[PDB]
Amino acid sequence: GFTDYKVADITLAAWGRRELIIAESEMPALMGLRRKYAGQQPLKGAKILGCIHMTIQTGVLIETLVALGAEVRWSSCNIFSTQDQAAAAIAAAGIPVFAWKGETEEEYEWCIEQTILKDGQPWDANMVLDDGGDLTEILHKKYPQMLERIHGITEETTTGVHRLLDMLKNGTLKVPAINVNDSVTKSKNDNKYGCRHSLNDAIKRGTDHLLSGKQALVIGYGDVGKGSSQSLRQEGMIVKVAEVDPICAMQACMDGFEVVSPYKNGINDGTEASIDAALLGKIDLIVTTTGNVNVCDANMLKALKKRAVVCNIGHFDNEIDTAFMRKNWAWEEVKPQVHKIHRTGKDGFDAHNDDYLILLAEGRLVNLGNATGHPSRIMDGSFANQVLAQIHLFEQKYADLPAAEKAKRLSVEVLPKKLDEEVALEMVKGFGGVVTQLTPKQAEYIGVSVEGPFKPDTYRY
Amino acid sequence: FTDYKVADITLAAWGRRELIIAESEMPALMGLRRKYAGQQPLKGAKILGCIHMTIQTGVLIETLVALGAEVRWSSCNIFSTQDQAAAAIAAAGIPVFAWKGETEEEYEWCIEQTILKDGQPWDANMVLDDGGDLTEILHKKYPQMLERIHGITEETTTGVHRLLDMLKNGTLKVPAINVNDSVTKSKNDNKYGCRHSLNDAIKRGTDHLLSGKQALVIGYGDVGKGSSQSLRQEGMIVKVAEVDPICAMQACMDGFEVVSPYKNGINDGTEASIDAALLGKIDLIVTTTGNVNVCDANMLKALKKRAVVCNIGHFDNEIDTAFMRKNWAWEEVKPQVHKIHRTGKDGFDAHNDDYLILLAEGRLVNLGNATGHPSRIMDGSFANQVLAQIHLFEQKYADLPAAEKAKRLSVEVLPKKLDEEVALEMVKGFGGVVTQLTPKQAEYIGVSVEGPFKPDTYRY
Amino acid sequence: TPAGFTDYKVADITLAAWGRRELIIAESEMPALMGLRRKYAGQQPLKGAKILGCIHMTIQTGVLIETLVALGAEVRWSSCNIFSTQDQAAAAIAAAGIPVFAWKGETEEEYEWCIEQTILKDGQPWDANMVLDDGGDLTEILHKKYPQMLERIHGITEETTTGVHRLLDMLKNGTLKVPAINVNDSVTKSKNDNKYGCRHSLNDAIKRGTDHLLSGKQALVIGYGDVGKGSSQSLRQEGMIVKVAEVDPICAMQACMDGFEVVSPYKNGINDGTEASIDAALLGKIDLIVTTTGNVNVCDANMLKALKKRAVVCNIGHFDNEIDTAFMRKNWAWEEVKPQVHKIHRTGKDGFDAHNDDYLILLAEGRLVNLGNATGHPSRIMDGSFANQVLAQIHLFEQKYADLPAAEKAKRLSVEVLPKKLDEEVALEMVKGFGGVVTQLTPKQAEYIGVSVEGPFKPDTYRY
Amino acid sequence: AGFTDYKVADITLAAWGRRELIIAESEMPALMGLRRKYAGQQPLKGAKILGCIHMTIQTGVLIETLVALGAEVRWSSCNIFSTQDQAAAAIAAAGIPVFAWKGETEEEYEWCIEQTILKDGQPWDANMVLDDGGDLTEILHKKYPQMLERIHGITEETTTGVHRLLDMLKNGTLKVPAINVNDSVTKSKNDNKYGCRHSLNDAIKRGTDHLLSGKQALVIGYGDVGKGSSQSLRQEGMIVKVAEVDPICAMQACMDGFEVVSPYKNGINDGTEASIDAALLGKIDLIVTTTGNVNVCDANMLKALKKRAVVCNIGHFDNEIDTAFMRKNWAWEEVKPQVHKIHRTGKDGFDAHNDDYLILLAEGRLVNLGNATGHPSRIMDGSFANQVLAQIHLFEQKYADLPAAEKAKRLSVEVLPKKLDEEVALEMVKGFGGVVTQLTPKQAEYIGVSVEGPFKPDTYRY
Ligand SMILES: NC(=O)c1ccc[n+]([C@@H]2O[C@H](COP(=O)([O-])OP(=O)(O)OC[C@H]3O[C@@H](n4cnc5c(N)ncnc54)[C@H](O)[C@@H]3O)[C@@H](O)[C@H]2O)c1
Ligand SMILES: NC(=O)c1ccc[n+]([C@@H]2O[C@H](COP(=O)([O-])OP(=O)(O)OC[C@H]3O[C@@H](n4cnc5c(N)ncnc54)[C@H](O)[C@@H]3O)[C@@H](O)[C@H]2O)c1
Ligand SMILES: NC(=O)c1ccc[n+]([C@@H]2O[C@H](COP(=O)([O-])OP(=O)(O)OC[C@H]3O[C@@H](n4cnc5c(N)ncnc54)[C@H](O)[C@@H]3O)[C@@H](O)[C@H]2O)c1
Ligand SMILES: NC(=O)c1ccc[n+]([C@@H]2O[C@H](COP(=O)([O-])OP(=O)(O)OC[C@H]3O[C@@H](n4cnc5c(N)ncnc54)[C@H](O)[C@@H]3O)[C@@H](O)[C@H]2O)c1
Ligand SMILES: CC(=O)Nc1cccc(CO)c1
Ligand SMILES: Nc1ncnc2[nH]cnc12
Ligand SMILES: [K+]
Ligand SMILES: [K+]
Ligand SMILES: [K+]
Repeated sequence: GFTDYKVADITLAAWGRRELIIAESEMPALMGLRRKYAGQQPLKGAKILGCIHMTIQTGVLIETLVALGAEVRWSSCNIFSTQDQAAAAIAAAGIPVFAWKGETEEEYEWCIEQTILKDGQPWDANMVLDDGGDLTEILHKKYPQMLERIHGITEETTTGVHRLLDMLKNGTLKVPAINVNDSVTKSKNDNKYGCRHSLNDAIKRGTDHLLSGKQALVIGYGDVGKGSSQSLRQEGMIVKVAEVDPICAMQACMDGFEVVSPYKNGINDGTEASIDAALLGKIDLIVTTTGNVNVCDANMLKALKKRAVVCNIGHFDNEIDTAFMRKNWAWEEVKPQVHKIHRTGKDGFDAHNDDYLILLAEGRLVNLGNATGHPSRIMDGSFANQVLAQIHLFEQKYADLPAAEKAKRLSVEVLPKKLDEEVALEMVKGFGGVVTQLTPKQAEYIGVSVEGPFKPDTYRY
Repeated sequence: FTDYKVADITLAAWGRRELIIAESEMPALMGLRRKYAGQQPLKGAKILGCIHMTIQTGVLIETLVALGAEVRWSSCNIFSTQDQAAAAIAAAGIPVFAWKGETEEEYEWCIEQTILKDGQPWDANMVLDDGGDLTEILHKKYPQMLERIHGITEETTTGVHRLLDMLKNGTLKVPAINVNDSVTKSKNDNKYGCRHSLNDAIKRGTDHLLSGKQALVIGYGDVGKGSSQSLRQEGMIVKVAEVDPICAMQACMDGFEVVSPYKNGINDGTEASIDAALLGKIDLIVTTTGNVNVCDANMLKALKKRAVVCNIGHFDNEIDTAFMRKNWAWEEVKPQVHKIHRTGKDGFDAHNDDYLILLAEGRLVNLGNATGHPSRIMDGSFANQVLAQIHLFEQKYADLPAAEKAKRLSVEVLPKKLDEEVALEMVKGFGGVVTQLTPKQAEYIGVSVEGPFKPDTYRY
Repeated sequence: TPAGFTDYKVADITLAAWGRRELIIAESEMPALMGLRRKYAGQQPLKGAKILGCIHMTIQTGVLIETLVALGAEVRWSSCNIFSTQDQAAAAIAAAGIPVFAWKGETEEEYEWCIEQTILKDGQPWDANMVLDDGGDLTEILHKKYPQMLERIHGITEETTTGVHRLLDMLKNGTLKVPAINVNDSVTKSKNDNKYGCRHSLNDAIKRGTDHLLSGKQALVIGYGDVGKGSSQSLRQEGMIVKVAEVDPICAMQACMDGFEVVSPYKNGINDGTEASIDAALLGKIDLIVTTTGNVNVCDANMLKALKKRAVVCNIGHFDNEIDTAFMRKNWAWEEVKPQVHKIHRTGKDGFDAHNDDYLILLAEGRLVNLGNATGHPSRIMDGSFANQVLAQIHLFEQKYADLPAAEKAKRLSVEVLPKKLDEEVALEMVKGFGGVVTQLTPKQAEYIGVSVEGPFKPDTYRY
Repeated sequence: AGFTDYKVADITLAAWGRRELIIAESEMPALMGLRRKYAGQQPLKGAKILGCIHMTIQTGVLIETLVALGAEVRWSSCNIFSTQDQAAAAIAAAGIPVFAWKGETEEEYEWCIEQTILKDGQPWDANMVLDDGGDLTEILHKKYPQMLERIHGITEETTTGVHRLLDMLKNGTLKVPAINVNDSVTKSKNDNKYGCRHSLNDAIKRGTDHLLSGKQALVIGYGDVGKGSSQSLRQEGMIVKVAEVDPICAMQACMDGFEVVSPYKNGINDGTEASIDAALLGKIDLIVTTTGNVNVCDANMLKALKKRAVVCNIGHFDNEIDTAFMRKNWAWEEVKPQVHKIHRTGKDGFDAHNDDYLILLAEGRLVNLGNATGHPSRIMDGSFANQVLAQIHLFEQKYADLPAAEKAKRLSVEVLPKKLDEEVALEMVKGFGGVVTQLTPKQAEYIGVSVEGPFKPDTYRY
C-alpha cells in the first residue's frame, strides 16, 4: 500500500524496470560502486533530498544510493525532463518520487515541496543532491531549520555551482557543498560529450529536420557549447560560434568554426539596428549553451531566417527571450515540446503561414525535453561522482560539528583527483580499453606514483 | 659582424621574405610590437635564448629586439633549425648559433657561444628556454652568471617539469614563468600545433599514404590529442595508449580504441608481455609522452615490417633508439629518414623487406622532418613569451636584497587577463568577432564585462 | 473530408491534425517536390491516372501522395513495410479522403491484406493504370495474382535497389508485363537518399531504440554500397570505431581510403558452415552490427552465436532476411523492451532470467531499422527521391504503354532511368533549398568542356 | 656503361631515387603483383612505348614494371614542375631514356617530348603511347602521323586527356584506339579524389607553412578532384565553400556539409567587375581550382580576393587561373621556387613590405605535384596497375597490323572491364590488410553474380 509518490502512470513501471536493467549494464563505474560498498552500507542513516531530472539514468543513481543504505525523497529539476517510465519504476520500488514529464511551474514547485515535507512536516533530511540549485535555494529561503541538520549538498551542474559560490561569497551558504560538475569525469564527459550525443538527437526527434548542409549558430563555446557545436558539425551542419570569452573563441577557430557575433562589431546595445541581419537571416538553427540570460534576444528572434529552429541546452530557459514571444507572437503546438511561433501577430495564425520559428521544449533544456538527455554510459561518470560526493559529505557529519569547526569546513570543494581517475578507469574498462601501467623507472622519470594521481591539480586535460 | 655561426649566410634574403610573411600570420606578437614599441620595456635586457631557430622564432627574436632587448640565440634541438631563418637573424646583426643537422657536440658548443661573448661570460640578465637545456647548463656550469639574471621564461611541458624539480629541491636560483601553461600556449601550440605538423612531417619524410593504415599513438595529453587528430583526420585507424585513465577516457569518447603495447597493460620487461598481435598490425607509432622508453626494444622487435617510428615529445629517449643503434643496421634514405634493418647489425641487403623507418633519428619529428608548428599557432606561444620576458625583466629580481629574493623565488603563470588578450588578437586574426557582455549579463554570470571570464580553475 | 469516407484502414484517425501539421512543415522542406506541384498543377499531367502505391506511409510519402493528387491522379496506398508507417501521416492522408491501408506494427497477414485493399475496390479489381512501388512487393502480387490488371497498366515506377533488381530479373526472364522506370538510380535518388538518408537516420534509430552511447564502441557494418557508405558515416561521425565487411573489392577499397578497417566475420573470408570458421575474437568485441547489403543471411546464426554479449543487431537493407532472425526465434527467448526493441536471450528457448547478461538487442525485429525505430530519411532528402517519382509517373502515364499495339509494346518493354537533364533539374531545386548558388558557365567555358550552358554537364557514364 | 640517351637535372641523385623506388615498390602491391604475374610471359616483349607523365618516384615504378614485362620506353614528364629529379636520375641510371627535370621552361618541355619521339634524329620505332593530359598525343597527331600508322594504341591517364581524345574521335581525327585509364573506379575514385585529399594540403603546407584550421577556403569545382580537394582542406579545419556549375555535384557538396557559393552575384558571370561578389571573395584566404575548365579564377576575382590569399590550381592545366592577367599587370616576387607573391600595387617594382599581395603556388600549374610530390605511392598503385593492364591489352590487340576494314571496327575509346578494375582493387585492399568476404554460391545467385565477380553492373556508380 505504498502511496508516498506522484507520477504520471504507475503502470509504466515494468517498462521502466526493463530499461533500468539495461542501463545498469551501461553504467560500470556506478554499478561498480554499488557492488564495492553494498556490504559496508556507507550511507546507512543518510536521508537525501534529491532534485535532478527523473530519467532512467537518475533511476540507477537513486537505486545505488538506496543500495548503499540511504533513504531518499526525489523530484525532477526540470518540468520536461522526467522519463515517466523511470519515475514509475522508482515509485513501484517504494521510493518517494514526485515527477512527471510536462509539469506546470506550480506542479514543479509542489513536487520539490513533497520531498521536503513528509506527512505535512519537515522530513528528517540530512543530505541534499541538487542539479541547478532550485532545491538548495528553497531550503535556504524557506527551511533554514532543516539546513541545521543537513551535512552537505552535492551539486550536479555549472549553473548550480555558480549559485552556491554566490551564497558562499554573501555568507548565506548554510552547509558545505561538493561541486560534482568539475570532476573531469563530469565536466569534460557529461557537459561536452553528453551534449554531443543528445543535442542532434533531440532536434531530430522534435523536427526530423535534415541537418547536413544547413547553417547553425551556437551561442557559447564552454563545455556544453563545444559538445553542441560538434553534435551539429558531425551531422554536416555549417556551424558558426558566438562567444564573449576570447580564449573559448580561439578554441572554436582552431576547431574549424567561424566565430561570429549576432551584433555588429559584437556590441549588444539593445537596438534592432545592432543585429547583423544578413547573418541571422541565413541561420537555420540557433542553440544557446551559455548559462547566461537573454543570449537569444527579441531582436535576434525578429531577424532569424523564416522557419529557423530555436532551442536551448543550457540549464534555464531564460537564455532565449521566450517571454517576448509569448507576449507578441502566436504559438501553434505541433506536438508536445514542439511549437511553431508565428511572427505575423498575436491574435491567431494562418495554418499555412510561412513566417514562423520552431521552438523546442518551450526553451527548456532541449536534450532532456525533446529526447532522453545524456546516455547511460556518459551519466555513469557524473553519477559515480555523485555517489562518492554523497559518501564523503555524509561521513564528514558537518551538522554535528561545533560552531568553530563548521566555520573551518564551510566551503565548496571538488572531489580529489585520485577519485576522478578511478571513475575514469572504470569508464575506460567499460569500453574495453586497456590502460598501461607505468614501470617504476617511468614513474620516477615523470615524478608520479605508479597508481596516480598522474597530473597536478592544475592540469586542464 | 662575425658573431654568429649558421649553415649558409646567403640564405638570409630568403629567410627575410619568409619572416615578412610570418609577421602577417602572427597578429598577437606583432600587436605587442606596436603596443610596446614606444615604451621599450626591454631596454637594457640581455636575453640568452634557446629555442628551435625557425622562422617563427625569428619573429619572436625580432620582437624582443624591437622592444629594446639584446639577445644571443641558439636552437634547442639539433634538427629543428630552419637555416634560412638563422641566416636572416645573423644578417640582421643578431648573434645566433644554429643550423639544421648539428651533432650533439655542436649543439652544446652553440649554447656555449650564447653564454660566452669574446671568451668571457656575457653580461646576460634574462633567459628564454625551451626544454631546460640552457637553464640546466647555467645552473650546473655557470652558476655565478645566475647572480645577474632576473628570470627564466620556459616554453614547454618537459622544461617546466625540470623547473619544478629544481624548485622542489631548492636548487632553482632565479624566478621563472611557466609559459607552457597559458591556455593560448598549452591548448593551442601543444595540441593544434601537432595536429598541423605531425602528418606534415610524416608526409615530407616518407610521402606515405596514411588513409586506411593503422597507427598507435602513445600518450593522450595535449600533444597526443593533437597528434591523434593529425592522423585520424587523414583517415588513419588510430589506437591510443595511456597510463592516465582520465586522458584514456577522453580518447575513448573522442572515438579511439585505447590499447596497451603490453598484455593487460603490464610491462614486466619480458618479450612475453608484448602484445605481438597488436604490434604486428601497426603501420605507424608516434610517441607523445615526455616519458622514457615508451616505445621500447621489445615493442620495436614486434612491430609490423616497414612500420614508421617517430617521436614528437621533447626528447629522443621516448623510443629506445640506442637499442637500434646497437643491434640493427641503419640505411639513410635522405636526411632525417633512416631504414633500420632488423636483419642484423653489420651491413644490410638493399632489398631487405624487414626494416622500420625512423624519422629524425627519434628527435622531435614535426621540427625534424618539416617546419614545426605554423606561424599563426606559434603566435600565441610567443606573445606569451614576450609578456613573460617583460614582466620578469621589470621585476628586477637580481637587484633585490637577499631576503626579498626568498619571497620572489617562484614559478608563476601569466594572469588570465593577459591570456585572454593574446587569445583576442588570435581570434581577430581569423576575422572572428568576440561578443561583448551587457552589464546585466556580466552581473548575471558574476564576471566583469572586461573579464577575466573564467576562474583560474577553469579547464577549457 | 469527403462525406461518409470509410475507404481506408489506419491505426488512429484522431492523429490526423498532427499529421497535417507535420505535412505543412514537410512541404517547406521539399522544394523540388513542391516546385513540381506548383509547376504542373494547372497542366494536370496525371489527370486520369489511377495509381496503386506501395511505399512506407511516412510524412514524406504523404507529401508525395498529395503531389500526385494535386497533379490530377487518383491513388490507393499501402506501406511497403510492417513497421515503417507513421500513424499520424496515414491518418492525415485518410482524413483527406485518400484510400490508405497502413499502420505501424502490422502483422505479415495484415501487410498482404493492406496491399490487396489497394488492388481491390468494393471487392473487385480497381481500374488502376499506374504502379508506384518500393521493393517490388506490389509489383510481385500483381504479376502473380492479378495478371489481368497489368493489361491496363502503363508502367511501374520503382523506388529502391532491391525492387530494381527484381524488375531486372523479371525483364531478363521474360515475365515483366509493363515498362518501368528505375527511380533508384537517378543520382538525386541513389547518391542522396540511399547514402545521406542512412547517414541521418541510422544513428537516429539506434538512439531512439536503445539510447546507447555510440562514441568509443565497436561497430561492424556489413556492406559498403550506398547504404553501407551512409551507415558507416552515421556511426563513425558519432565516434564509433567502425569496421566494414564487403564482398566487392572496389567497395572495400573505398572503405579503406575512407578510414575504415575492412574485415570479414569469417576467417580468411571463407564461410565453411562451421562455428570454427567464425572469427570469434573479432565478433566478441563488436558492440553493434548493421547489415546493409540487400543480400541474404549476411549476419548468420554462427555470427549471432559469437557476438559480444549485449551487442545491438539491426538491418537497414530492404528485407529482414539479411539477419537470421528465424534462427533466433527458434532457439532463443525474446523479451520485448518496448515496441520494435527486443532482448534476445541466448540462454535458451523456454523463458529467460530477467537479469540474464547474455542477450543481444534486436531492433525492429530485423526490419529496416531507420523506418522501424525512427522516421526514416528526412523530408529534405526524400524531396530528391520523390521528385524523381513524380517525373517518372508523369512520363510513363503520358507514354500510355497499355494502349499501344502489341508490336509497339515489345519495343517499349524496358527498365529505364530518367534523363540526366531531369536529374540535374531536381538537384538544382535541392541546392536552392539550402540557399546554395550554382554558377552559370560562360559560353566560352561551355564550349571549352563541350557542354551546353544549360546542361547536361556530364556524360551518362559519369559516376559522381 | 656508355649510356647518354637521357637528360636529367643531376644523375648523381640516382642512388637516392633508387632507395625511394625500393620503398615505393613496397607501397605498390598491385603494380608489383603485375610484375610477378607477367614476368615469365613477357606480354610487352616488342612493345616500344612513348610515355609522357609526371616523372615522379611513382612513375618510376610504373616504368620499371613496363620494362620488366618486356617493353622498351622513352619518357618525358607531362608538366614542367612535376618531375622529382631523383626519380628521373634513377631511371636514367638504369639505362632508360628519360628527358625530365623539375623547373623546365616551356621550350624545354616541348624539347623533352620531342626527344622521346625522335631517336638519333629520326622517328623512334614506337608502337604504343602512354599519356597524361594529351600533349604527347596531340604532337603525334599534328606532327608525326606516319608514326601513328604503326602505333597500336594510347593509354590515357587523366580526365583532361580523355576529353581531348573524345574530341578527336568526334571529329574523326583520332588515328589509333585508346583506353581511358582515368575512368576505372580504382583510378578516378581513388587517384582523382583520395590522391588530392592527401596531396593538396601537403603542397599548401610545403609552399607556405600556413595554418589552415580556422581559415576560409573557396574550392572551384566538386568533381572527383574538387571532392578530394575540399576534404583535404575541411579535414584540416578550414571553413570550405564550394562553387559548381553542375547542380548534381553541388547537391553532393551541400549534403557533404559545405556551403555552395558562386564568385558571381546570382552565379551570373557577365565579365563586369560589378558581377563579382566582392564581400564573399574579400573573406577568402585560399582559392583552389579543380575544374579542368578555363578561367574559373578570373582577373576580376583575383582583384577582389582578400589581401594575402593563397591562389592555386590542382586541375591539369594552368589556364584555370588568369595568370596571364597577373603577369601583365602585377609585380611578381619569388619567395622560393614555385612560391610567388603577386603584388597588386602595380607591375613595375614592389614594396618589400607591401601588404596587398596574393600568394600564387607553382605559377598556377598542378599544385600537388608542383609544390609537393603529387599523390602517394599506395594511391598511384591503382592508377598505374590500370595503365599496365591497358598497355597489355592494346599491344596484344595489335591494331596497327589490322586491315583497314578491321581498324574501322576497333577505333574507339574504351575502359578496362570491371573484372580487371576489381582485381586491381583487391590488391589495394590486401595492401591495407583488408579481408574481403567470399560469397556463398547461394548469396551469389541471390544477387545475380559469380562468386569471383564482377559484383556490379557496368552502370553502377560506387
Ligand atoms: N543540457 C545538459 O544536459 C547540460 C549539461 C551540462 C551543463 N548544462 C548547462 O549548460 C550551461 C553551460 O554549462 P557549461 O559547463 O558549458 O558552462 P561554461 O561556463 O563552461 O560555458 C558557458 C560559455 O558561455 C559563454 N557565454 C556566456 N555568455 C555569452 C554570451 N552572451 N554570448 C556568447 N557566449 C557567452 C561563456 O564565455 C562560456 O564560455 C549551464 O547552464 C549548465 O548548467 C546543461
Ligand atoms: N614537438 C612539439 O612541437 C611539442 C609541442 C609541445 C610539447 N612538446 C613535448 O611533447 C611532450 C608531451 O607534452 P604534453 O604537453 O602533451 O604533456 P602532457 O603531460 O599533457 O601529456 C603527456 C601524456 O603522456 C602520458 N604518458 C606518460 N607516460 C606514458 C606511457 N608510458 N604510456 C602512455 N602514455 C604515457 C601521460 O599520462 C600524459 O597524458 C613533452 O615532452 C613536451 O615538452 C612537443
Ligand atoms: N533503409 C533505407 O532507408 C534504405 C534506403 C535505400 C536502400 N535501401 C536498401 O538497402 C539495400 C542496399 O542498397 P544499396 O543501394 O546500398 O545497394 P548496393 O548494391 O549499392 O550495396 C549493397 C552492397 O552489399 C555488398 N554485399 C553483398 N553481399 C555481401 C556480403 N555477403 N557481405 C558483405 N557485403 C556484401 C555488395 O558488394 C554491395 O556493395 C537494398 O536492399 C536497398 O533496397 C534501404
Ligand atoms: N592534380 C592531380 O593530381 C589531378 C588528379 C586527377 C585529375 N586531375 C585534373 O583535374 C581536373 C578535374 O578532374 P576531375 O576528374 O575532377 O573532373 P570532373 O569532370 O570530375 O570535375 C570537374 C568539375 O568542375 C566543374 N566545373 C566546370 N566548370 C566550372 C566552373 N566554371 N565553376 C565551377 N565548377 C566548374 C564541373 O561541373 C565538374 O564537376 C582535370 O583537369 C583532371 O585532368 C588532376
Ligand atoms: C588479368 C590480370 O592480370 N588482373 C590483375 C589486376 C591487378 C593485379 C594483378 C596481380 O597483382 C592481376
Ligand atoms: N615552428 C616552431 N618554432 C619554434 N618553436 C616551435 N615549437 C614547435 N614548433 C615550433
Ligand atoms: K538517456
Ligand atoms: K522522416
Ligand atoms: K608522391
